[PDB]
Amino acid sequence: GTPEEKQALQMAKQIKQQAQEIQKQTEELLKKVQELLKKLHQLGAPEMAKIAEELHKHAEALKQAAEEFYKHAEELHKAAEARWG
Amino acid sequence: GTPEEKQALQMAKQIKQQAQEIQKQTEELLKKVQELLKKLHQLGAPEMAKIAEELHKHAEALKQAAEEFYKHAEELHKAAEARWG
Ligand code: NI
Repeated sequence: GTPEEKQALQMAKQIKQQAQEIQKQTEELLKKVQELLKKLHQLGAPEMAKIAEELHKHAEALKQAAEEFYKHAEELHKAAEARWG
Repeated sequence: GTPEEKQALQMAKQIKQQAQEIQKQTEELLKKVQELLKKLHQLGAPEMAKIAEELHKHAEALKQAAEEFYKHAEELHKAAEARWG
């Protein structure tokens, strides 16, 4: 394999790793938002609860975007390995 | 702030902090995708370029969701401080 092909193979593997790491992080963050939401609902805090529920929708969007990225990162790694692995 | 209020405020701070950590990693990840693209365009591997460009789209989408999450998280933390901090 050429130095360059080998380089691109390794870049793809690194992107896949970082994608995995970010996805886990997004899962933990959603959990934290859920937790906070439960507490604010118990606190009779309607205006805080309202923004906490919009924040939970954003945490869902973030976890979803991370998962979508990871799917394509795996696909790119697969394709690189097929060619150059 | 009552103890439970102060707890919700700490939970918001921790959500803010993790949001900042995630945004930073999504910036890094997009840089990696950009650098791979440069390399794949160079190797004239158009199928690989096609995957990488799709991944480029997803990296921007992911970084955008992390930025939007962080904006909302900071706004919630700041309201929580207004009430309880
Ligand atoms: Ni896609």
